[PDB]
Amino acid sequence: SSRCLVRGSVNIDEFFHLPHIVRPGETISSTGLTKRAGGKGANQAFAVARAGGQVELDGAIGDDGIWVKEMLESAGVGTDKLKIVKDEVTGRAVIQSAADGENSIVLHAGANYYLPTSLATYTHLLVQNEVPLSSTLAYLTAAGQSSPPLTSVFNPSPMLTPAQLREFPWKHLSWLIVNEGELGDLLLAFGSSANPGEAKEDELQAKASAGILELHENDYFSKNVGIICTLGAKGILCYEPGKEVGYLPAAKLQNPVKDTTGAGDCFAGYFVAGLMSGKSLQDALKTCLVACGICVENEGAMESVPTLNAVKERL
Amino acid sequence: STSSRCLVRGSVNIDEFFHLPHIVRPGETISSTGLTKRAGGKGANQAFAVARAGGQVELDGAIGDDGIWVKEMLESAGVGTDKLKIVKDEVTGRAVIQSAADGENSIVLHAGANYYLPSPTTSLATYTHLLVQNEVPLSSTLAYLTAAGQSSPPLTSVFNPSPMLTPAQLREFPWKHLSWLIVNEGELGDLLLAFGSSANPGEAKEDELQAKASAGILELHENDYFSKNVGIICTLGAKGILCYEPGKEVGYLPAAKLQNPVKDTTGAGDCFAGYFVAGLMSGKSLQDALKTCLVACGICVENEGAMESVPTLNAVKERL
Ligand SMILES: Nc1ncnc2c1ncn2[C@@H]1O[C@H](COP(=O)(O)OP(=O)(O)O)[C@@H](O)[C@H]1O
Ligand SMILES: Nc1ncnc2c1ncn2[C@@H]1O[C@H](COP(=O)(O)OP(=O)(O)O)[C@@H](O)[C@H]1O
Ligand code: NA
Ligand code: NA
Repeated sequence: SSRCLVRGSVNIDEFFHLPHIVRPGETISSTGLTKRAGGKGANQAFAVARAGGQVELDGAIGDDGIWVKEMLESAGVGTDKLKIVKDEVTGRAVIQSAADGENSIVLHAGANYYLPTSLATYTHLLVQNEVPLSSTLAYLTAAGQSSPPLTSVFNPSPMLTPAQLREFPWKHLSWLIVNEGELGDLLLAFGSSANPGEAKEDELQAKASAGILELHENDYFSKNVGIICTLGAKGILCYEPGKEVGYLPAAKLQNPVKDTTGAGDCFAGYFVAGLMSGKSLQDALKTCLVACGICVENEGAMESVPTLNAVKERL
Repeated sequence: STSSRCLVRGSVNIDEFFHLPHIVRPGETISSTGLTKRAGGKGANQAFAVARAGGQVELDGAIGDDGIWVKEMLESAGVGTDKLKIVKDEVTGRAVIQSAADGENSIVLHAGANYYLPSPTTSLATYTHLLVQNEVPLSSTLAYLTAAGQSSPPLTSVFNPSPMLTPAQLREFPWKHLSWLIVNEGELGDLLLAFGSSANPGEAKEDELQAKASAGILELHENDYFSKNVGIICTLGAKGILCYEPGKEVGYLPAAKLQNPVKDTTGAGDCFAGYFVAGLMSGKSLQDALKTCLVACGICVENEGAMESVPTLNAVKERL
């Protein structure tokens, strides 16, 4: 029976409501404060658990993050490997929400970057780039050098440097999940002329399909890595290694788009869970799209992620 | 001549210093290089410095239970905390401060318990001096000034308008009830601008700053929106201070020469305000109060942190 390990981040997002973005030398009083749990690790782990899979999160928070740990636990995330680091704070995004509409963000890595694991009980590894890359590399290498090798899924967010991308051990990767702009960052770092980030909507699907094939056949990459490219409201592109590139449209929404926050983390978590359930690849993707549809119809990051029953009720 | 006792009506903050390359610009995302969390708040900082300077002081305000370690830090320094309430289901006020490598800082305040006002709505019976800022609700600051000014005899009340009040609030402010206004050059400009002046002492060049601030003080003194009984202190950072006693000349004193490199200038203004009130409380002459303030502030900027860099009176005496 399948079990996923997420090696990734936990963030508290702090929205300070302000008349205007604070200027240098200025003291200004916020008129309200909203907190939202986040982080690519925590979001995607939450989605895996909401989709019904057994998942554990490997990372660190501060004492100020226990309420997020409890939120993950309540959703079924294993948090036994979620360490509390004294004298560090949970990763933080300090967001200034101005009445001008203009926003400004300050990111603080915090306990996500704390650097002081047997993978034998795990079948899947989920990683991103919001913890130290050495940690992600070490976990990815360990998944690939296991007997048998673990199914590993990588979401390069935030994007790695061109130097980091070219020296990345892609041979150890079962799945790469990106959006069209992140696909363009990889192709650009690998000498490609095309960047499907600046594509027009009419060209997007075809140019991103071509970018997937080109990345597959690029010397810096590996030919054994499956590639999923998410396209927001246009859907997803999927390349199974050695098959043909498939397009699936986004699920038809039953409600207005409220908020697209967490849509890609919702996809990643539901995808790993679909792999763990032994479903066909296409059926795992279909469940992702329906889950992501519910996700963009609801407010919040984690809070918007539907339960499998909710996904099945729509299906 | 009675024993001096100071009531500080003001804020307690948990300060979060995010170390950044520059102050974040609208639309930009930027990563901090480090975070320092420390006790702060204008009320707590200034009350702390009064206690360090040897004065009898009590802080009147509110924290949340997440702030009890700040309350204990104040008690250890000799700040009286019986009137620092702990409000259930409330968090201590916060300052989110961008500390740029450039040098400039930017502060976002979250009021938290600092804006707790019991319903319904205090005696000033044993107090001679009242110190107030603007990090609690203005009605509370005003009610305390009214009470200080309506005592017999009236309390010596000192005001540091931080953060700056709105133009309307400044024009209806009871300046007649104030003994001392403590400001920096930028704040001096805010009052002047709110009172119909064209003078902009903050926007002056470094070569002319002392002269432009000196005139701005004399202009503020003579303004019909202000009051002629209020003494004015304008701090000028590394350039020193300006002092104005009503009807006298504006006096300039330079900053103390440092005996160690600059480590951190945060809290120097609050260190000054607290030492100034304590100097008044001791019955020292005004020049000796200011001279002690300057030496205290020289020590302050040689050390890290806001409260923790404030020297004890004995430490200041070793330099004098
Ligand atoms: N506007 C939208 N309408 C419908 N579905 C959406 C919308 N935005 C996102 N989704 C769904 O969520 C998935 C992931 O969204 P996407 O924007 O590509 O993620 P990312 O945050 O990585 O950019 C999409 O492939 C789609 O199924
Ligand atoms: N860079 C500095 N070098 C030396 N003394 C300083 C420096 N900055 C501040 N001080 C001392 O601290 C006092 C108050 O600092 P200032 O910057 O004017 O306060 P505020 O934070 O209220 O603007 C100054 O008058 C001076 O005596
Ligand atoms: Na998108
Ligand atoms: Na200054």
